[PDB]
Amino acid sequence: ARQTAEQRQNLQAFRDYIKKILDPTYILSYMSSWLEDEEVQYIQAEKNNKGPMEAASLFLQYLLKLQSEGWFQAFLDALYHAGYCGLCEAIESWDFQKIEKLEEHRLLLRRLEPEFKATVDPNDILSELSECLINQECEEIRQIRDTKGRMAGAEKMAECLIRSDKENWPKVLQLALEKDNSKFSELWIVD
Amino acid sequence: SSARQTAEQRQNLQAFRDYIKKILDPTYILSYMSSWLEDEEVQYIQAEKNNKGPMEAASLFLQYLLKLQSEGWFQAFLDALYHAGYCGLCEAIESWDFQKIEKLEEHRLLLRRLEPEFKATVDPNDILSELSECLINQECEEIRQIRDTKGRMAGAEKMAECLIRSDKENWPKVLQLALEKDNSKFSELWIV
Amino acid sequence: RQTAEQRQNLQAFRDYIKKILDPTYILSYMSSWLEDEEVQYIQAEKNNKGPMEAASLFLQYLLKLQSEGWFQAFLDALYHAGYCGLCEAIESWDFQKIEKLEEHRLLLRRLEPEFKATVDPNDILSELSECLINQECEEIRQIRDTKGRMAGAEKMAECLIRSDKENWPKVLQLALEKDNSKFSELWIV
Amino acid sequence: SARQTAEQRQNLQAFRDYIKKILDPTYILSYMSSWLEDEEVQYIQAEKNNKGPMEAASLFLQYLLKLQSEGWFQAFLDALYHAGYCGLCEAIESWDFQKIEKLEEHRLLLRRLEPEFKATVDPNDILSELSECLINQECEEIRQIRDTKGRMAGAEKMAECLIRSDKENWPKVLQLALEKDNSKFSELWIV
Ligand SMILES: [Cl-]
Ligand SMILES: [Cl-]
Ligand SMILES: [Cl-]
Repeated sequence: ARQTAEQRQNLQAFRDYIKKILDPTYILSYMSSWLEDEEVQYIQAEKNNKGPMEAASLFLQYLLKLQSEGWFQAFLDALYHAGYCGLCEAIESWDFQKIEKLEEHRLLLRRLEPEFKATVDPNDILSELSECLINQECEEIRQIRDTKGRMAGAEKMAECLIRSDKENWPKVLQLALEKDNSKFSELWIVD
Repeated sequence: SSARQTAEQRQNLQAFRDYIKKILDPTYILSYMSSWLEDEEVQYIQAEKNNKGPMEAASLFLQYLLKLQSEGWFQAFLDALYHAGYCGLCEAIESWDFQKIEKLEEHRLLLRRLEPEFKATVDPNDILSELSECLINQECEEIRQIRDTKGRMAGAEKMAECLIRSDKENWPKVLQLALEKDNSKFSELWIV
Repeated sequence: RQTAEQRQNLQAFRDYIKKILDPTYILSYMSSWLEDEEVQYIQAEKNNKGPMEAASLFLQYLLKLQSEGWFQAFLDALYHAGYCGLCEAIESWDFQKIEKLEEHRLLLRRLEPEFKATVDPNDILSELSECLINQECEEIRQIRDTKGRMAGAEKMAECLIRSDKENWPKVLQLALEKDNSKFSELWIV
Repeated sequence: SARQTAEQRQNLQAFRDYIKKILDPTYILSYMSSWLEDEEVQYIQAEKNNKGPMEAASLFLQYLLKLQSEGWFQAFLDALYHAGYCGLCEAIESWDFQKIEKLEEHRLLLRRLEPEFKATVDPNDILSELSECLINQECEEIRQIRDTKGRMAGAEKMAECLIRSDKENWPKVLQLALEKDNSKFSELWIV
């Protein structure tokens, strides 16, 4: 049970990468047997009241105090089956290089988000990008597009890509933008 | 509501505290809370629901309820539960018999564990109408709002969480029947 | 004086009101009595939780007002929005006509699946318009025209269940019979 | 310089009530996401969804008044302008809200007439004539509501956006559009 101590120290070290990717509300269905119903609802309420990142921070607070045998592997499995293969792979090997290399394109898309909202319609490329987002994120993007309009939906799409753990989502996005012939492709340089 | 009757009413509430806090959202009996509780205590209970969730709000509501002394607080509580829709929970408290609510535990755990498969194969728009009498009236309304603002998986998860907290003795069977009408991949996983 | 008495009756009957009233339909009449934040909080509650939770929040605010004439503004707003039945009940504090509808609220709740399968709102919406708020009829038509018959049929069923019109069950029977629909055989009043 | 920061904070605090009646911060967050913490950005978005624009703007100002990085104020002005808040930008930049105060009379009149507006105006008829007075994303949300919930729902959303418009002449543009459509509401809206 020194492995656990080493596992706890590393999570705190990499909490800034984790909270930038993980929306814990998406992996609570795979971890419900490890958390109290009250803890599940507190994490869910924190997401609705403050956002994904603070919800992830609270989820880690609970995660770092668990003691049952195998709590860490349960987290890895929950991440994987929810769709966080990239984040799961990074945590399992404590190597965030593939996620660090994405920082440049996280900064670029966030800086260019106004042009993104002005020139991209999520209804045109969401299917091509469904391998870079959690299935529920794609569902929320379509509902927002259907209730609030194109610009509102495009912003949700941009925010979801920024938190994607797929090492090549910038290239996936470039290909989708070119297939639809979008003014934004001229602003998106991958290779 | 003498001294020997409050003690029995208090003893009964604590005896079933885990059954109550797993079913009751005190936000739904707010007209009872405001006429029997201090206004400040009501707002703390409301803050607890918004900030922590229904279960923590129910736990806090019970703390206040167990300290009341006013005449008729217990029977008023039962009356509130019934008119809110908590017929099963109200019927259980009056007769100290939670057998019908205990038989549901088997299906509460099953749906909780199978929640990923539920969200993946079920659309509340297909079964919400069939399941209305198993949920509180406000729960049906929030399920549709979530379904329309966040999508199918989000609405399905809220529905599953509301079924888990249902006190209707036969909601597992009603759910199975609705699932069969649509011929859904989840029916093979839901045995009653 | 009468404010204090009117305040006490609202709390007594709040649960009947929030079963009928969607405050989103009377906020255009009441914005001068509520802070802008309170108006928008009620609107967000409607979008996030539904009419009933929005009505509960509106009543909490309404029960703390003190300005002169807030109650009379509420009655008039109910009328101009279309809540004639609910307005008539509040003026006399007699909810017998709305209580008597509970039997048919439960029946239409039971039969909503059969309703969605056999009823087209485009056929009876006009006959039932005086049982619904005008804005509800518009949303039923938008749903019917964008999402299909069942979606509009479900929206209609949910709106009738919340109707304060004392004779909407009989109006529904007659309209369904006028069109000769398979659901009329299950709807007898 | 700290002097300019200090003076800019006092003036923002001085006008916080004019700002929070016009500014929906969700519309200028894409231009300022680089100046706020990810947590602060998402909390502002949750506040909009949970409480509305005014509470979101009030929360946004609390964060704005604690910034210290070089150029945060000019970034705020740039975000406002390019989002479409030219009038509010002109008012904040020059500390003159005369044009926005002069609108108070017509904000009150339209709000009072909101029932008559919803009953006689269809956004499909005047939205194009009025798009100059509204944020581009507001026009998209008006059409989505108009197309999913109907005319009265869209008409009320339209009035709410006009009420928060920072264009000094939106009352006159509305009158002209209502006359072009020959609308029952024109008899109630002059000047
Ligand atoms: Cl209430
Ligand atoms: Cl536009
Ligand atoms: Cl002009």
